[PDB]
Amino acid sequence: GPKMFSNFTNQYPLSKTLRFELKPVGKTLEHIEKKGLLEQDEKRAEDYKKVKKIIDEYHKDFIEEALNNVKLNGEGLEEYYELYFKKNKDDKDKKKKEFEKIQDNLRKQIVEAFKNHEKYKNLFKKELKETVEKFKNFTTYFTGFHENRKNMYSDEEKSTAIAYRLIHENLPKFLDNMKVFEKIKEKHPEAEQLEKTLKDLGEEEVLGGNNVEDIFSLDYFNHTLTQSGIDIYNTIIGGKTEEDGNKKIQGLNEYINLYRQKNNEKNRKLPKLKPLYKQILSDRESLSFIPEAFENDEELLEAIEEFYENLNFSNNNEATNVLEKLKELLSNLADYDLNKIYIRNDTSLTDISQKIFGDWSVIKDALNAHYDQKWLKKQKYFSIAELQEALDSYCKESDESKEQKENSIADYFKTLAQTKNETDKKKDVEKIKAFLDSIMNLQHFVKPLHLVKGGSAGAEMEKDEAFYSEFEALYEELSQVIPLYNKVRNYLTQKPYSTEKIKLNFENSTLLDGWDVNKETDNTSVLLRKDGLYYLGIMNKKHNKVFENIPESNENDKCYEKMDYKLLPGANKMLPKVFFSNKNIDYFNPSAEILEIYDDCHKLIDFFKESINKHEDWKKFGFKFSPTSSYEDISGFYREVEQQGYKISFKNISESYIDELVDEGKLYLFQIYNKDFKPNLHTLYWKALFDEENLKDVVYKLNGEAEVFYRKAYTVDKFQFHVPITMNFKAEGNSNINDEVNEFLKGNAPDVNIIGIDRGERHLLYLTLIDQKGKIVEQDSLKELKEGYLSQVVHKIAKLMVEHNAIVVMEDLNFGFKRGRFKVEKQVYQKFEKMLIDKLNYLVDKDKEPNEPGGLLNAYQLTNKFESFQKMGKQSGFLFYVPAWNTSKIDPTTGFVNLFHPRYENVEKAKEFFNKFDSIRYNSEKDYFEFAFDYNNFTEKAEGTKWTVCTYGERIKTYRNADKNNQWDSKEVNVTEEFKNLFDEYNIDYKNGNDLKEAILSQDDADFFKSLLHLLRLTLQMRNSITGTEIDYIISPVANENGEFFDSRKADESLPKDADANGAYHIARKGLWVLEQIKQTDDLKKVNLAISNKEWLEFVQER
Ligand SMILES: [Mg+2]
Ligand SMILES: [Mg+2]
Repeated sequence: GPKMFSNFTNQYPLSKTLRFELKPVGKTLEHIEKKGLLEQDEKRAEDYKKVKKIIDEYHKDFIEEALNNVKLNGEGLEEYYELYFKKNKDDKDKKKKEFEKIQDNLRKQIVEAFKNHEKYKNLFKKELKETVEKFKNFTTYFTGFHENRKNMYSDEEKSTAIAYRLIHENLPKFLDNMKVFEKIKEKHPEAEQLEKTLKDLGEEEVLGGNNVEDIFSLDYFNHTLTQSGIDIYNTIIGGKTEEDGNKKIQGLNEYINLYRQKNNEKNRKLPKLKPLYKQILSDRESLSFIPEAFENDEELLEAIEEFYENLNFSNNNEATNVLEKLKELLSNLADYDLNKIYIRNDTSLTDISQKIFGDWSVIKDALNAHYDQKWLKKQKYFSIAELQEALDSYCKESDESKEQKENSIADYFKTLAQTKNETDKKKDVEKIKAFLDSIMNLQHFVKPLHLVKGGSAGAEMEKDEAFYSEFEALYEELSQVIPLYNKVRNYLTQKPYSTEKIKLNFENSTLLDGWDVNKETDNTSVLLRKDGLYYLGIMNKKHNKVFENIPESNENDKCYEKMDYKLLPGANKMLPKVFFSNKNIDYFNPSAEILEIYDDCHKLIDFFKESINKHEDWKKFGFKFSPTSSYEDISGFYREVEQQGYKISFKNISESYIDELVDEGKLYLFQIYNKDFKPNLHTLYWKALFDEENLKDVVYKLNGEAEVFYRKAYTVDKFQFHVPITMNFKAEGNSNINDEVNEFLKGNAPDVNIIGIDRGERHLLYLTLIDQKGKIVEQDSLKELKEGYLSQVVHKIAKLMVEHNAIVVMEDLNFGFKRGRFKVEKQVYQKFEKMLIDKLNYLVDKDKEPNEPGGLLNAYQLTNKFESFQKMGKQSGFLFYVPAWNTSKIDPTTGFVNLFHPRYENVEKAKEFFNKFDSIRYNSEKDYFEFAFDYNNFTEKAEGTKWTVCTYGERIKTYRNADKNNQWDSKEVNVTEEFKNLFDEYNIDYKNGNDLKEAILSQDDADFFKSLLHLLRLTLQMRNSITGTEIDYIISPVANENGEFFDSRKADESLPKDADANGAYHIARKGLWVLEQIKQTDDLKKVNLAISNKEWLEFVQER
């Protein structure tokens, strides 16, 4: 259709992965249910699991034997306990680092007795009792498992290290138990429940060789190191089942839980005791007991109760209640200095913005408009004082002239700490989830004040002591939810089934099989079609030769159609392997000193061409080479050998034979079918793989590999099929079409339209297809919600392209700033951009003729591949990029923009600001005030931009942010009448038409200039919207050279009819500058396409 788009048909090969649903046919369901998947691999995996279990048992017994000999005196824990419970590490970092060094020394002492002990294990013998004497072998990756076990033996300060669990994680629990016991030692003065019932019962195996207090001695840590020590500790701390089986002796926790006879306030809030953790503890095997998924609800309840006790505690040894301590500390932020407390620059600044002001973008514009202008020198951490200074002057978009912010950040923190709900204090899943979500909310709220790692991109200047020293130690006690919550997300949400992957490989019909490359047979599968429904034909590895020497039996029987795949892969790597690198080279007789190594290239190509005719199967491809002695470097010729090698032929096979095969069980047959098997593109591509109009000149190629996905739980329900195909297989390597798109854009620009896409404030994305003369032609747009929308707007963009002969001008996120409340998140726009280029990479229309320039066999390729390049222009074919900007505030008729930036400040600045205006006159004939000025005195503009702002009126003003005292209410305000009222109130005359600058420059009242600046900022406010409704129009204060004022409500269809279409019409208008630059350039290989706010403002303003 279009003249330019016709030439962009075969630009570069593309790769896709088709997705289909398979339903088993006949006995296949029963066979896959009973026999399962490939049985040899299942048996190999079972034997591997058995030998791994044997190895794990041997490792566990060796570990226990080695740990049974370690002594405390040699380790040195006796002097380590005092340093551990001295708790002085918090006060000084030197003590903490000394403690860490001592811990490292102790862990080294622990691990140095592991490797060499007990013959260094005999796992090497097990690598070579029936399952270990002989097995499947198959050189499995047992080296990785051995390395993992060695790292588990190591001391790399990881969860796999034994010493990490025994000193870093068990020992704190031991010390906490000691500190509890030294206070509750008198819990059993009668000693009848202490020794008469426990010391003789729980130690029957050792014949009572120890006592209850023996475990409560610091010098007997070595006893609890072994698994038996942990077992006896758990039995003595939480009861034992006993040999009787029904007595169920109560543990220490139950013993202290009977303290309800002391109902006074000093008996409750009892901290639950901490049983010691045990490795290799599970129903079958735990492998050091990583608690990533737990075992049952019992351990989950134990962990939840443990954290609940650790958080609230009992207000002993100072206020240990983290919930109220953190609230008080945050409420104390105002007193602390704000010059050194830091705030994260991440998305948290949005959440702070939404609470203080109600506008999620107030803070983000304030930093990027007043603090700094370059790339802002983006740093990771801000400061409280800098944020307060920036928010103390942010142009006051629409609010009271003076805002009672005071210490806004500190007020926000202290109000959200305790005044947010006043309900911070609190087996069922509902209660646990509510508690975890409340802690999630608290942690997210307190996260901005936290310092991430150390020295993050500099900053990290000397912080205050009295606040940050407390906060860093306080946050870690509360940050423990983030991993623990994961366990809840990992245990309570688990699927009973598992997703398994099978790799398929369609059987090539060439003589390549077995001759040169037979590295991996995988699961060779065939492809069958009967009446238009294609099938998948997986065959068992035991019966690969079923489809060989099949004579079709007799005729007159119904026949399946079977594909005969013929592919020649990797011509450059495979062709010289057969000819003069292996396979009886002396038969072909190349001579010519084997062409040296691998006009010499042309001679080698001629030798290849003449030797191909010698081969029998390779001749059946019908090779049609280019004329001899016309090639580039030999590799290019290989392309032809690879390009003409692929061929698909369909033969007939007896249906009765196939049915007998599927009944026996040698053939897993799955019917390939989508739900509508609405013509999908994937169905269109699949039916074009075996199309007669496609196989004469291949455009779609079946790669050869495929994956089938199922939902094994011994029953299988869901089946999936992933087929990677190659589109535009016989396509020239003309990638990066930018060098050719610009040629046409220079050639025939006067017929090119432009499509502009903007992130609106009301609508997500807004389009505006403008002509070459600035006239709008058509304005549109209004995992399941966002993806469904982005898959519909992309279809409209890709339809307006070919239909209206237009180009697309998008926005570049990482090269600018958007000063507004754009409704599209960064992660949603960055995926719409990906889904737009992917749609324009291979754009095909079903209704078009297959050979038409936009049909199936000739598909538009309008953009290059999705590259991660971050440059100035980044022109992707016909899709241009411009720096992100808030273009909605520009006047389409004359390009006027509000660059005044007036705000209430000291009276001297207000007096000086209004002296720069040329006139403050009052046109009584048309009844509005005319501010005549020039932008040179206000900014660094071109000095030739003399405007005339007229107070036309009918503007919408937003009061404030909260409900009643503050209010989001928006009032339609008559600017002219308000100006007249203000001037009449303060004894100023304007009815005579005289200049009002002298009178304005005389009044010294602070309130008068406040109202004057508020009204002047109202007049220049163009984009004004009623909150919660669809009233959003662009009123223009400046003239139009004919005594007219732009008004989107009264505007015709040539100009934007909405305040959001003005943001998309001024992005499409940026594209016009791109077209003019392309037309007015002479390089076409190094051409600038960077939009700068200076040059484009001159461009629009000459309209
Ligand atoms: Mg925009
Ligand atoms: Mg906009």
